[PDB]
Amino acid sequence: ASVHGTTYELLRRQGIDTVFGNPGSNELPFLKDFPEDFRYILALQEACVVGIADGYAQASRKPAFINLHSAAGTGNAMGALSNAWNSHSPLIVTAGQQTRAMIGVEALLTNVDAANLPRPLVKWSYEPASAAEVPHAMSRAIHMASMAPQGPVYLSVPYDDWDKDADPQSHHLFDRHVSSSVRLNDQDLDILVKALNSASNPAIVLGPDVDAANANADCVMLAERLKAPVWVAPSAPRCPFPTRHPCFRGLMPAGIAAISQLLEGHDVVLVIGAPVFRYHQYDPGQYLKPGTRLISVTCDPLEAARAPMGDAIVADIGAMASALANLVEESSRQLPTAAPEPAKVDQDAGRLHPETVFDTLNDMAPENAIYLNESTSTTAQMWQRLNMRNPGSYYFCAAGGLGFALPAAIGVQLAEPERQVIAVIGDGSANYSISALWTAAQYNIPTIFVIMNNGTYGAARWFAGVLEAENVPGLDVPGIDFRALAKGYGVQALKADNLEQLKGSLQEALSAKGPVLIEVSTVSPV
Amino acid sequence: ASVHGTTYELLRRQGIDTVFGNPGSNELPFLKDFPEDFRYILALQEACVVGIADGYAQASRKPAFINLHSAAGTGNAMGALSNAWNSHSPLIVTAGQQTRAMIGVEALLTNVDAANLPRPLVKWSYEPASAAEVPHAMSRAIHMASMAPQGPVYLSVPYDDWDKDADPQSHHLFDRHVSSSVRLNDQDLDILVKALNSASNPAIVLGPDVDAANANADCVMLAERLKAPVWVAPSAPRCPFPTRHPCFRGLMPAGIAAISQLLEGHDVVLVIGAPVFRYHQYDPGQYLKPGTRLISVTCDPLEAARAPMGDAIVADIGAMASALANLVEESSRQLPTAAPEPAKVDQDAGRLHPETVFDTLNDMAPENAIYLNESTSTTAQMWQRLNMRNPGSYYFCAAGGLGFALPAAIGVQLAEPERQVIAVIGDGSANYSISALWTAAQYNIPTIFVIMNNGTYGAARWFAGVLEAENVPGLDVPGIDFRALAKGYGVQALKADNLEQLKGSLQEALSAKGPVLIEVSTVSPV
Amino acid sequence: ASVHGTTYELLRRQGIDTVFGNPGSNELPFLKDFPEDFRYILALQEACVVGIADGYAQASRKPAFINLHSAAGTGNAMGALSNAWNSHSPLIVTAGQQTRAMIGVEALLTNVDAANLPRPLVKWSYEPASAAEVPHAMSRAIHMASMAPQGPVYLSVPYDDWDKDADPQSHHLFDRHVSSSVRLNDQDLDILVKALNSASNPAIVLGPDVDAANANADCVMLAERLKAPVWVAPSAPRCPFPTRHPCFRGLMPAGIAAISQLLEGHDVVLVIGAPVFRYHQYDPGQYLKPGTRLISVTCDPLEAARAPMGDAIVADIGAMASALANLVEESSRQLPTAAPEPAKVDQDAGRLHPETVFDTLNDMAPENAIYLNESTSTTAQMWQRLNMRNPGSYYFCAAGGLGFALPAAIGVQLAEPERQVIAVIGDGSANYSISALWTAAQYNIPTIFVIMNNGTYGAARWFAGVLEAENVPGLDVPGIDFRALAKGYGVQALKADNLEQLKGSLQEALSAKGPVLIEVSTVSPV
Ligand SMILES: Cc1ncc(C[n+]2csc(CCOP(=O)(O)OP(=O)(O)O)c2C)c(N)n1
Ligand SMILES: Cc1ncc(C[n+]2csc(CCOP(=O)(O)OP(=O)(O)O)c2C)c(N)n1
Ligand SMILES: Cc1ncc(C[n+]2csc(CCOP(=O)(O)OP(=O)(O)O)c2C)c(N)n1
Ligand SMILES: [Mg+2]
Ligand SMILES: [Mg+2]
Ligand SMILES: [Mg+2]
Ligand SMILES: [Mg+2]
Repeated sequence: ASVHGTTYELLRRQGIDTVFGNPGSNELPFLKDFPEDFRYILALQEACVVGIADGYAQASRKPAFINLHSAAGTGNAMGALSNAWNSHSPLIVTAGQQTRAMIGVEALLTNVDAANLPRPLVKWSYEPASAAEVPHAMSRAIHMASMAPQGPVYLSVPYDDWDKDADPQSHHLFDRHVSSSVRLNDQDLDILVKALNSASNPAIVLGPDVDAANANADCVMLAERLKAPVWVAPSAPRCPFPTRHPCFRGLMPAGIAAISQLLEGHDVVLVIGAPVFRYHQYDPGQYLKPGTRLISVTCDPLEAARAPMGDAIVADIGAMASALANLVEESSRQLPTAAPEPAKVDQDAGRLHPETVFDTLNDMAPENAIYLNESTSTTAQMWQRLNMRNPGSYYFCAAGGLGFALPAAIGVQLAEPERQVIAVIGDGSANYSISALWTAAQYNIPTIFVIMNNGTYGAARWFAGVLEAENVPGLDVPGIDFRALAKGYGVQALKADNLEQLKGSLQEALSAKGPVLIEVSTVSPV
Repeated sequence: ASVHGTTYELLRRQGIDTVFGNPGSNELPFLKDFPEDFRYILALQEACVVGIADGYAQASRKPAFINLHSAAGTGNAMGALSNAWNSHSPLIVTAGQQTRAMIGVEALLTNVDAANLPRPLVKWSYEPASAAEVPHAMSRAIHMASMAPQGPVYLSVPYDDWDKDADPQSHHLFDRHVSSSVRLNDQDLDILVKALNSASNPAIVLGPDVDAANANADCVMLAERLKAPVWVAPSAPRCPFPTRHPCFRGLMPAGIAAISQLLEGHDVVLVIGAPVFRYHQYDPGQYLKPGTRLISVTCDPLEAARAPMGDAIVADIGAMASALANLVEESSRQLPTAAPEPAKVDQDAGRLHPETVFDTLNDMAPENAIYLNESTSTTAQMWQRLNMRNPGSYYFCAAGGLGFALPAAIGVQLAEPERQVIAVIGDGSANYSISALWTAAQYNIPTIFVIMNNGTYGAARWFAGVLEAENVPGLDVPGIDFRALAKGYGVQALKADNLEQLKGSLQEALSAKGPVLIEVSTVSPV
Repeated sequence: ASVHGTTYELLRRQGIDTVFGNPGSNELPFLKDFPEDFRYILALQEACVVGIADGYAQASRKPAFINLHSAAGTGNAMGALSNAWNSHSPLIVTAGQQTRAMIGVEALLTNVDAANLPRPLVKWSYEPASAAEVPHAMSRAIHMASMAPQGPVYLSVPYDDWDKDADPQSHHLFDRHVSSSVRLNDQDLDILVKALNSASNPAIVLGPDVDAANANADCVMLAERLKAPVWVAPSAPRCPFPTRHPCFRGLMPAGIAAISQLLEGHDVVLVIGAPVFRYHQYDPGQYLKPGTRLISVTCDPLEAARAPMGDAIVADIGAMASALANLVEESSRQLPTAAPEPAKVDQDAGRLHPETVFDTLNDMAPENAIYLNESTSTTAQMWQRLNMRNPGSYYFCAAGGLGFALPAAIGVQLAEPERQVIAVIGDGSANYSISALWTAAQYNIPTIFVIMNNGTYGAARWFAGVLEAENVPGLDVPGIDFRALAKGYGVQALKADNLEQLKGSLQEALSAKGPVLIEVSTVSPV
C-alpha cells in the first residue's frame, strides 16, 4: 500500500474524518483522491484554519487534523498555535514540504529546518527520514497530540512521500490505543481526601482542563460535598462550572495580590485543571497569605513545576475529579449562598453599554448557547451577566492572541450543530481573522457574530492607564464597516445602533439558518 | 537616560524614523511618549504589519522597524517573515515581553523561549539578560539586519526594561557605521574579468539582490559590453533589469531541465544576486548542460554553499556589479536583438483574459509605475507584457507566501509616494492580508489594488494538473465580494466586468488621491 | 556510482585527505573500503578527536574533516566545538546516524533531532532528507566551514545512505570553488587609508583571524609603515605578530577599563581580525575614552554587530591587511622602540617559577617552535617571555574550554612536521583530554607536553580572589602522576623538579624522535 492510502486509513481508524486546510502544491499529493468519508474545511488564511480547527477540537474534546502549506502557511498559523498551546488543544498540524530531491537546493516553498519553525509552541515537531516512515510519524503525531497534557503537534511531509510504499508493518499502527487516563495512587489519594475532609474553610479553583475533561459535574459534586466556594482560574479560556450555582464566585482577577486576598482565610485551596496562576497584569504582593495551603491537580508537568507555591499532583483531570468527587465526605457546613444578581445599568435610547448587551443575550439566548469572548475590555461583565449552566459554553483565546474567537466560533458551531454559538468580539479583535467569515458562509455554519464596536482598542487603553503610558499611538481603529465585511464574505449582516435594534437583530440572528453578523454600536470607554 | 530614551536615540541616529506595529500591553512602555520625530503605522494584523514594513524596507532599500505583541503577535507574522527571509529584507522585528518578575510563572502573554519562536526565519534572535543591555541588543539587531546578506532579525524585550536607567557608555552605539560593501580582491577579480572577456557566448542571470542593491544600471552596462542576453532568475521577487532592453530574455522558468536547456550553448553564465537556482516545479534533468561554466556572485554564503553547480563569489552585489561593469572590455560582438512584442490575445465583450489586463495596464499606467504581483496563475504573462524600465518596479512574495502583495504594496507606496503602485492580486491571494486595506485608508496611501477574480486558486489547479492530482478539495473560492471588502475598510471600490469598464476604472483609479480597489472579472482556467 | 564513492570523490576533490574519528556502528558503511589516498587518525574520546582536528585545521589553514558516532560521540565533542566556534576553525563534523528504517522507533544510537544537538556552536547543521542528497549536503558543509567567517559545521547521515546510488548530477559538486576573499570597495577603502594616513598617534590591535589568514606578514609591514604600536587583543587564541618586533606592545588584559586606559591617547585604533573585545574578568569602566576613533576589520558579522563601539568593516582579513599595507603612506614618525626584555625572576634549586620555565624554553626551544598554552595562571608571563617570530606559533583555547591544548598540540604537530610543537599545560587542564596522548604515541607525532604541576587550579584561585570567594571547594587536584599517565598511553615521560632537571629534560625532549611528556614541579600560588 502507498503512504497515501495507509495514512488515510490510520487517520480514519484513529477517529479523524475532517481535514482543516488551505491547500498548495506540496499538499496536492496528500489531498488528491480525497476519500468520500473525509470532510475538507477550507479557510482562506492559515490563522483561520487553525482557529476553526481549534474550536472544533475543544468543543468535540477530540483531536483535530490540519493541513497547511509549507513554511508560509505554517508561519501564518503560529499565533493561533500559541493559543492552542495554552489551551492544551490536541491539534495535528501537518504541512507539505518540497520534494526530497529539491529540499537541498532549497527550491521555492522548501520549509527549511521545518521542525524548528513551530517550536516552542508544539509538543512534538518532526519531519520523517523517509516516505515509509510517514504513517509511523503520523501515528506519533496523533498520540502525542491526544496524550495528556494535550497540545498541538507538527509533522512536515515531503510531497513525494505520498505515492511511495508505506512500511509493510504499518498496519500495526491503525488500532493502537494509548491511555493517559490516570489518577493519584490509593495511599496518596486517601491522604489528599483526608486533607480535604479536615479543611475548615476550603476554596476550589477550576481551570480550563476541567471543561476539556468534561469534569464539570464532578467538580459541582465536589464543591457541594465540600461546601466550598468556587472560582474560575484567571485568564480563563473555558468555563468549568455553572455560573449561577450557589458556590460560584466568578472569574479571579489576573493578579498576584488580588488572588492571595481572595483566598485569604481559606485554609486549603484546591486548584484543578489550571495553571498556578495565569496572571496578566503585574500586581505584586504575596502569592498566598498566611494560613492558606494550596494543592494543585494538573495534567501538565510544566504547570506543576512552575507554580510559585503549593503542592501539585500531575494526573488526568477527568480521572481525578471523579475520584475526588466520589471519595470526599459530605461536610455538615452550610452550602455557599448564591452570588447576587448583577445590577441593571442605566441605558438611554442610543449607544449600548456592554452590560446591556450581555443582559439581552442572557435573556434571549438559549440555555445551551455557547459563547466565545474576544471583547477584551468587557470580559468581567460577560462573566457576571451570562448564565452558563452547561459544560463547553465559553471560549477565550488561551494565550491572549486575538483572531481566535471568530474562526473558533465557526469550529465550535461545526462541532456542536444543536447548540447556538454566539461569538462576542470587539471591533479590534474581529480584524485579525476576518476572512474566517467566508467558511461560515460556504459551509453554512450558523454562528452568530456580535461585533462590539467602540471604535478603539479598549483594553489597550485600559492597560495604558494602569501602566501610566501617555502619548501611545495606534490605540484607535475608526472607519471599519463590519456589515460590508460580512457582505464581502457572503454573511448576512445586521446593525444594532440601540437596544431596540439589538433585540430585533438577536431575534433575527437566533432564527437564522446561516451565519449572521450583528454590528453593535457600543459606548467607548474614552 | 532611560533605556527608552537611549534606544530611540540609537534608532534615530541609525536612520530609523518609522515604527510599523500592532500594539499590546507589553509594548506600551516602549510606545509611550512616542517621539515627535517618529511615525507610527498601524496595521490590524501582524502579517499586514510585517508585509507593509517589508514592502517599505525593499522599496527604500533601508531597514524597517517593527513592533509586535509577544508570542501571539510574533506568531501571526511568521509567514510574512519567511518571505522577508527569502527577499533578504532588512527587518528589525521587536516584540514586547512580560515584566521580568512574571516571566517565570508564565503569566499571560509571556513569550516562552522567545528567541526560538521566529527561528529558523531570522538571522539573529535574542532576548537581553538585563534592561541595561537593551540598547546594545538593539544595536546588534540593526546591524545584523543591515549587513549583507540582509534579512529579518528579532528582539524580545521585557516591558519593565524601558523605564530603567541606561548605561552612559551606550552612547558609543549611536553613530556606529558597519560596512559590508565588499568586492573580490584585485587578483581574483582580474581572473574573473578575463574569463568574461574571453567568453564567446556569455549569458547573464540576475536575481533580486541586484534590484535591492540598485545595481540595475551597472548590470545594464555589463550586459551591453559583453553583448550578453540577460535572464531574470526564477521565482523572481524583484525585477533587476529593464524588461524591454534589447538584451533582456525574460523570466527563467522555475525548473531544472528548463533552465539548463536555456543556458545550453553559453560557455560562461554569470549569475548575480540570485540563488542558484530558485526552482519551483520539479522538472528534473541536468543542472547545466556540457560546455556551460557557471559563476555566481552572491551576498549570501548560504546560497553560495547550496548551489549544486558553478563557482561562487560571496560579496556585495553593488560593489561587484559596479566593479565588473567598469572593468570588462566592450565586446566586438553584435548587441542582442530585442525580443518581439507579444501577440494580442483575442478578447470578446465579456470576462477579461489576464493578457488583456496587463496590455491595458502597460498602455495606461505611468512609465515609472511599481507593480506587485500576487496573481499566481498569470506571472509569466505579466512578465511578458509589462514594460518595466526602472529599478524597484516589481515585487513578488520571495518565499511564495501569499498575503504579501496587498500589504507590501502599501509599504512600497509609502516609501515611493511619487511612483504609482499597482498591486495585481488574485481573488484567492487577496484574502490572506485583506485588513491591510485599512492602513491604506487611514494613512491615505494611494495604492491601486487590481483584484483578478477568476473564482479559483488557479495556480493550485495548474499544479494539480502537473502533479496529476484529481479530486482535490478546496481549490475554489466563490462568493467573495471585494468591493464590499474595500468598502468595509474604507477604500474606494470599482468593478471591471469587461474591457471598457477596465479602461474606465483604471482611468479613475490612476487619478484618485486615495487608495482604489478594482475588482476585475477574469476568465477562469477551468 | 554510490553515495560513498561520490562523497569520497568530493572530499578528495575539495582537498580533504585526513579523517579524524572515533568509530562506531553508524560510521562503518562510511569508513569501509577506506581509500588508499586517505588517512585515518583515531583518538580514544571525541573531545580529543575534535581537539586534534582543530589543531590540524588551524595550523594547516584548511578545513579538517571529523567523523563521530551519533549523539553520544557528537555530544562528547561539544565542549571542543565551543572552542572551535570561537576560533573560527573550519571543522566539518560528520556524525553517523541510525538506519533511516529505525529512526522513528528511536533505536539505540538514534541521534534524535540531530541538527539541534550541536547548536548553537555550529555555522550550519543538517541531516539530509535522502541518501542521494548526502553528496550535496557534504558540499554545503565543506563550503559553509571554509567561507568567512570560517567555523564548525555538522552533518548527520543515516548509515544506510552510503551504499545507495548517487545522483549522476552530483559531479557538478566536485570542483566548485567558492571565494570569500573580499575587501572594502575602492572608494570607502580610500577614505579609510586617508584616515590612517592622517592619524597622529595610531595604534593597531590584532586578533586570531590575522594568524588564521596568514596576514601576519602584511600586518608587520602595515605597523612599520604607520609607525604604530601593536597589541594582541585579549584572551588571544593565536599570535598575529612577532613578539619582539619593535612595535609589539603585548597581550591586552581582558578587561573593559584596562583596555580603554591602554588605548587612551591614540586618535585612531585599527582593530584587525578580532572581536571588540574578548573581555573575561569584569573590569567595568569606559569601553573607549573620548578622543579615540576605533575602526574594526572583522571577517565575522556577529563580531561587527556586537562591538560596543567603533566602526566595522566586514571583509576577508588577508585581502584587507594586504590592501592596507600596500595603500598606506610611510609615516615619517619614528618607529616605536622595542619593549624592554623581562626581568629574570629569583630562582632557587627547588620548585620552578613559571617565569623560569618560559625563560628556559625561550633559550632552548628552536626559533620556529610552536607553543600551545593551557597553563591558565601563567598566560601573561608566557606572552612576555617567549619570542615568537613566526606565524602559527601560539594557540590557546578560544572559548576558554580546557582540554584543547593537549590534543590540539598533536594536530598542530601533525600539520607541522618540521616545526617542534611544545604544549605548556597545567596539571588541572591536562586531564580533560588526557587520552589524546595515545594518538601522539600511536602515529609517532613528536609533540612535547610540558605539564605545569602546581597541584591546583591556579587561575580558579586567582578569580576566587578577584570575586572575594571564600570557602570554595574543588580548587585543588593533588595526587596525579603524569609520568604514569604518559607511560599508560606509551609516551616517553621525563620530570623536572628543578632548573637543572628542566634544562636536562627539555634537551632530551627536543632531541627525541617521538612524543615526550615532561612533568614540571612549579611553585604553587598558595
Ligand atoms: C494578535 C494580538 N495582537 C494584539 C494584542 C493586544 N491586544 C489586547 S486587547 C487589544 C484590543 C482589542 O480591541 P477590541 O477587539 O476592540 O476589544 P475592546 O478592548 O475594545 O473591548 C489588543 C490589540 C493581542 N493580545 N493579540
Ligand atoms: C500562505 C500560503 N497559502 C497557500 C499557498 C498556496 N497557493 C499558491 S498559489 C495559490 C493560488 C492563489 O490563487 P489566486 O490568488 O486567486 O491567483 P490565481 O492562482 O487564481 O491566478 C495558492 C492557494 C501559498 N503559496 N501561501
Ligand atoms: C571544560 C572546562 N572546565 C573548567 C574550566 C575552568 N577553569 C579555568 S582555568 C582552570 C584552572 C586550570 O588549572 P591548571 O590547568 O592546573 O592551570 P593553573 O591555573 O594552575 O595555571 C579551570 C578549572 C574551564 N575553563 N573549562
Ligand atoms: Mg473595541
Ligand atoms: Mg520557531
Ligand atoms: Mg484566483
Ligand atoms: Mg594548576
